[PDB]
Formats: sequence, structure tokens, C-alpha cells
Amino acid sequence: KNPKSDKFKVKRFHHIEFWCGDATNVARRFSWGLGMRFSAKSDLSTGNMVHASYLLTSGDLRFLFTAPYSPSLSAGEIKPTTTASIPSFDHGSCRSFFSSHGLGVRAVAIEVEDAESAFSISVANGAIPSSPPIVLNEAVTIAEVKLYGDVVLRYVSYKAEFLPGFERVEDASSFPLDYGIRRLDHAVGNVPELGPALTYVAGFTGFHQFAEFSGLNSAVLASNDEMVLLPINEPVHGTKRKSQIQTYLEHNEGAGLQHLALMSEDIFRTLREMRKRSSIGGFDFMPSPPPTYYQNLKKRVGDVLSDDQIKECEELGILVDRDDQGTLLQIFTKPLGDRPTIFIEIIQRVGCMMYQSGGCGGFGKGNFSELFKSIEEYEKTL
Amino acid sequence: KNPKSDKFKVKRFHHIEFWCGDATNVARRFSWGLGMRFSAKSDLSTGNMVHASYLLTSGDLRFLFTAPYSPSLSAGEIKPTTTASIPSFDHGSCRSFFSSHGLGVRAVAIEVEDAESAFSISVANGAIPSSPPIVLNEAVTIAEVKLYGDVVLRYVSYKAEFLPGFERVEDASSFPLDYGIRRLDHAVGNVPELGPALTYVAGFTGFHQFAEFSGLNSAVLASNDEMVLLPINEPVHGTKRKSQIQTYLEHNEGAGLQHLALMSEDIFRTLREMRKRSSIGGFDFMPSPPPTYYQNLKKRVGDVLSDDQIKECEELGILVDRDDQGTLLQIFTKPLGDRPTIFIEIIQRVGCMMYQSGGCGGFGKGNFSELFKSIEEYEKTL
Ligand SMILES: Cc1ccccc1-n1c(=O)c2c(C)c(C(=O)c3c(C)nn(C)c3O)ccc2n(C)c1=O
Ligand SMILES: Cc1ccccc1-n1c(=O)c2c(C)c(C(=O)c3c(C)nn(C)c3O)ccc2n(C)c1=O
Ligand SMILES: [Co+2]
Ligand SMILES: [Co+2]
Repeated sequence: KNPKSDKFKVKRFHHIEFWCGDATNVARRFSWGLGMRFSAKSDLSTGNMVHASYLLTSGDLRFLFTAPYSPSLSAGEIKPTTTASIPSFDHGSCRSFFSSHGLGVRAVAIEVEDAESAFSISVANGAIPSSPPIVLNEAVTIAEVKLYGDVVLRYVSYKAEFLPGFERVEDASSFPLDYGIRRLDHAVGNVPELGPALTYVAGFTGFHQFAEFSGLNSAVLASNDEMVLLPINEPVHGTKRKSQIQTYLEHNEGAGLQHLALMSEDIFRTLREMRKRSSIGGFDFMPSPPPTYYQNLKKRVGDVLSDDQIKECEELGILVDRDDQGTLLQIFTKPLGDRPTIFIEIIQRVGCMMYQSGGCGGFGKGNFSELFKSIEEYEKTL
Repeated sequence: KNPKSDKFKVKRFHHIEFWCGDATNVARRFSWGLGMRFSAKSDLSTGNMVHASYLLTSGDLRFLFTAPYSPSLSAGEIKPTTTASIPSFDHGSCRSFFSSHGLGVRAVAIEVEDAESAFSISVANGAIPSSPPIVLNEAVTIAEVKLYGDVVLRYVSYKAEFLPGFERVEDASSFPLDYGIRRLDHAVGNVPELGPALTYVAGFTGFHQFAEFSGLNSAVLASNDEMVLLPINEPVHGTKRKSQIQTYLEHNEGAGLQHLALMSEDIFRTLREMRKRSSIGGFDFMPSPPPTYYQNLKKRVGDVLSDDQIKECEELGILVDRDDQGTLLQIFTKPLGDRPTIFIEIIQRVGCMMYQSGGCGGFGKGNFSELFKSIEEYEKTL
């Protein structure tokens, strides 16, 4: 059931911003590892004396990487005179964020009809303000409220390219990399207590619980058309294997963004390209499930995937799960940086045509049982 | 003239350590951009709860990338019980270094006969102690003294692989990249005042001035066999073009390491490989000199380089300079990170055979006049 109770008009995910120590090196690593193009910048060369911000794009997916310059470069500025292109940026906040959490997501940005109204309505409905609505060049409005931990939900609205003050990147510096990633499917937070997290966010957005069908309890919040999907997890304590949600909280110094799920228009091509680059600057993937898992896929999705398409999942280490409505193909990277905290999921969904509905096939929770069973079965092959 | 006045026995450059916010992303970017292999690690997977350190190698060149974990992981430790593999590491120092300077070199490490003796003699001769000699697994001794700004000169000595507590990297994660870089040729510091810098370092090392033949004054300190080369620059104020040394000091928040010169056994192959990767995660190079500069190379080095080898310099943007003793081929990257501070020089020297003597061909200061003249000449072609 979908009560369509969004308290303001929400459009789509707009971008994800990472707070970095050095935005150049993270952005270049991510660009090569994920096949994302350099498309905009805001830095010293554009007159920004406060922060360096570099935007990567793949299809509709936008990754922003920001790091502070020396505060001495902007010591004469005040907010009315700032050269920052993102007026919510603060040297002290950014340094404290990164020292506390390491590399990670600071902002989950969604495009809304009216960022001022969304901010007002959100805070009137319990949201903790983080940055008030600011109108940029009478063209775009940005505002921020707290989501969980030190992560903010950023609202952006456009009267009618990324943000004012950003410059398009010269073609020579903009190699047209593309491994097939096209948009952000969902963004997942880890918290110590799921109940209060859910009630807070569902409180100020009006997002509703999206229906499903180890070591965690989880729930998914969704916008009216269920295109914005914000799952949240809490750990389950006492298990024989320590909860990965608890390990995240310990190494992250508390709540924060756990994984970003990126939709590919061709998950086979995406994984082939990403795996060729794993050991030459790109991203590593979690261990592949045992061949038993792939021997068990025929009985589960053999009506959706050919044996040749099932063989390709096996070569690439892809997992498969299924709802009553659609099928999901997914795989997880190892952590993106030093700490066992944030990682990336690559996904592709099949089914639920009308365009495709959001969350088609679920999020893969059925793979816990399938993996465990596959692992006992591989142990029995022995 | 070489008075061979080293106060302790110095062998070779051993490694360069960068202090990072995220060592994983910088190390992966550098590995792909420079063609360096992942060869050792010290991190959570090796029992280090304090810092993540990843070592890249190309030939004899060793780049170490280190970032701190959350202090909470090691809050119960004391120095006698530490899990850090580099006992000089300190969370607070590393965070303050990176927040102050951004990404840059913390340690210039040289292998010495006896790190305890080198540290003792250095401090007895004016060096500011940074970290006392520590013996690791009764196998290697490390000690550190201040070099300039927040950069330390690190001594390492071996009784008889990198450091104890580091683990060799699994072959699967160790792709054998190689673009021809083989060793560190020199490491250059920028300071506000050259005189006191030179006197301090020459004071405690016994390193002597190495003889030569805009916007800077410079001098080179060398070890007995002149294989360790530590140039230092200060700005020249008042020039019509602002000194790049002064720009460095402003953005770096003071003195620090300006450039690392990496010797290639085949600078043509190195530059071809690095330039193919500039826009797909690697390093960018400074603008190429005008074709006039290459039309002027025949008259200057036409006895050393074929016209086909001179054409290859032109395709790759390589600069050429010459001493009374040897010839130098060199090129400079754009800054390695967000700030216009540290950059890399790729070099190859020809001449001075006996093995090759250090500094063969100088350091390229003759290219200031050659570039300027070439630029006026290209303007005249018009
Ligand atoms: C626990 C663990 C330790 C080490 C290596 C992998 C894993 N591991 C996963 O991490 C995992 C994730 C993140 C999702 C996910 O993407 C998700 C969930 C669940 N709920 N929602 C809303 C999502 O988006 C779905 C299945 C997963 N399986 C089966 C699994 O084994
Ligand atoms: C100033 C500047 C602004 C923007 C773009 C490039 C440049 N630029 C250089 O940066 C430069 C360097 C660093 C060296 C060097 O490597 C060095 C020196 C000098 N002394 N020692 C001991 C060295 O090792 C040699 C020649 C150079 N030329 C000719 C030049 O134009
Ligand atoms: Co997911
Ligand atoms: Co040089």
C-alpha cells in the first residue's frame, strides 16, 4: 500500500556529495573505477577560495567531491561576500566530519519542486535544520536538514548547469568514460536504533514504508512515486557472526551512510568493466558466492535468465533475488576507502513495467538465506 | 668540489611518505597514474588499529600512503602496547598536518648505516628531534628529525620486507604495473628563507652544496656520493609574474616539500604511458613549450639526441637541459592534489658514466632562459 503522503513535491535523486580530504584524488579514483565523466568544477580556477568541488556524472548519477582549502585563502570573507559555490559549506564542519568519519557521504540531495517550501515544511514537521534555504543567482535554491548522524538531506529546486558558480569542464580534461551506470537507485543509512530514525525521517518527509517480500533490521522509506528510496538499518546484537551494522558504527564513529546502490542499464557490461580495473586503481568486489549459488539459480530465476545469462552472473559474481513483482541483479564492492564503512552496490532490475516502478524486485534480503544455504551446500560438495 | 663531509654514513633514498586523509584512494590513484605496484600494507587486516599504510613501488622508488583510523579503535593502547607499525605516527599530528597543508609529503626517508647514530649525531649538530630511534623487531631502526616546515627527514637502517608489521600484498591485489620509473632522483623543499634552511640542514647532515652550471633562489645539498640530493628554494619577490615559490607557501600554509623528481629508465615510455592516463584517473602535465623550443633543441643538444629523438620530446612535451658534464630530460606534472603545492618531475639523465654520477646534467635551471626565449620567438612567428 502507498498512501502517497509526501509533505512536499519530490522529484528525483539529484546528487550525492562526498566530503574528502583531497577531492582531486578521490574524484579521479572514482572516475576511473566507476566510469564517470568529469563534468563540472568549482575551485580556485573558478574563483572559489573556500572549497574544491568536482562533479562526476554517469547518465543521471551525479557524484560531487568536495574538500576545503586553507581557511587563510578566504579569511577576509563573510557569508554575504563568500566565494563558496555551496553556501552550506563550512571549513570546520568539513574537517570535523572527515576526521570523525573518514571518507563518506555528507549530503544525499534530492530535487524538489521548491527547496524553500520543502525546508519550511520539513522543519515544521520535526526536521533539524542544517542549512537554511539560499537562492543562488536567482536560479537555484538549496537547503539542508539533518538525515542521520552527520549526513544531511539536501533539497535543490530549479526555476527552469549543476549549480551557479560551477564551470563546465573542458573537453580535454573530460574523457567520455561510461561503464553503463545511469542513476542512483537507493541510499542506505546505518543507525544504532532503527525505530527513532524511521519515525524522525518519515515524520518530516511524509515518506512511507516500502514493503519487502542477518545481523540487521531494516526498513525502506519512499517518496510518492517510490523513485526516492531511503532504507535504514540497525544492528542485531548477540549473533554468532558480529553484525556488520555494528562494525560500521564502530569504525564510522556512529550513524552514517552505509551504501549507495547505482542502477546500470547493463549490469554485465558494468561489472566486466569495473572488474578489469579493480587492481589498477578501481574498486574491489566482495567474494563471489560458491558455484552452488549459481547451480541453485536455475530453479529460482530460470524463467527470467537464460543459462547463458546465469553463466554470466557466475563469471561476474552477481547475486540474484526476486520479489512477487520483479527480479533484481546486484553485487557489492569492498569498502570505498580505508575504513570498513561505506560501500557501493551495482544493481539492475527486471520486471514491473508500466517505465519501471521503483524498487522492482526489492533489495536482495532473500539473498541472506540463499547465500547461507548455498554455502552449506558447497561445504557438503567438499 | 666535494668535501665529502657527511657526519654519518648515508646510503640511498629509501621511501617518501604522504600523509593522507584516505590512504586507499590516494594510493590507488597514484598507482594507476604512475605505474607503481601495490607491494606492502599495514592496516586493520594486519592488526594495525592506528593507521592505514599502503606501499607502492616502481623499481627502487617507494611511495608510502598513510592515514589515521578513528582514535577510538586504539584508545586502550599506549606506546609500549601500540599496534602501529610506524611508531612515530600520531593521530593528532597527522590530522593537523593534513588540515594545515592538504595532501603532501610528511617524510623524506633515507637509508643509513645506523639510524640511532645518525639521529644522535644529527641532533648533536643542530637537528630538531621529531621521533627518537625505535628498534622494530630487533631488525630495523627508524628515527626522525625536522627537515623543513612539517616535513621530517627519516633515517632507516637494517641489520641485514619494507618494515616489520607490514605484510606483502597478495598477488591478486598486486597488478604488475610499470611505466619505467626506477628511483627518486631528488626531493625539493620550499621555504621562506633559503639561507637559514640551508645552514640548518647542511649543519646537521654534513651535506655539501652541489654545484650548478626565475622567481626563486635555490641551492642543492648532497650526500658524499651525491646520490641523496635535497634542493631547497626560496621565492624572489617583486617580479612581474608572482613567484610560484610564494604561491606554494601561501596555499601550503608555509614551508614544505615542493616536488619529487622520479628517474625513469625510459622517459619516452614513461611519458607515453602517463599521458594516456591523464584524463582517466592519472596525472596531468604542465603546458608543453612552444614548437620554437623544439626548433631550438637541434642547436643545443643535436649531438646528444637524434632529430627523431628530438621529435619524440616534442610529441611528449619533454624539456631538455645540459651541464658541462651531462644532459637532462625532464617534465613536470600539474599539482598532485587540490592545492597548487606539490608536483612531480619525471627525469632521465644521460652522461657522466664511470654507473652514473648523481645530478648528471643538473636540475634544468637553464630551461628558464630557454623557455622565455622560445616563447618570445613563438610570439614573433605569430
Ligand atoms: C551482511 C554482509 C556481510 C559481508 C558481505 C556481504 C553482506 N551482505 C550485504 O551487505 C547485503 C546488502 C547490503 C543488501 C542491500 O543492498 C539491502 C538490504 C539488506 N536492505 N536494503 C534496503 C538494501 O538495499 C542485500 C543483501 C546482502 N547480502 C545477502 C549480504 O550477504
Ligand atoms: C617556475 C614555473 C611556473 C609554472 C610552470 C613551470 C615552472 N618551471 C619549474 O617549475 C621548473 C623546476 C621545478 C625545475 C626543477 O626541477 C629544479 C630547479 C629550478 N632547481 N632544482 C634543484 C630543481 O630540481 C627546473 C626548471 C623549471 N622551469 C624551467 C619552469 O619553467
Ligand atoms: Co541495497
Ligand atoms: Co627538479
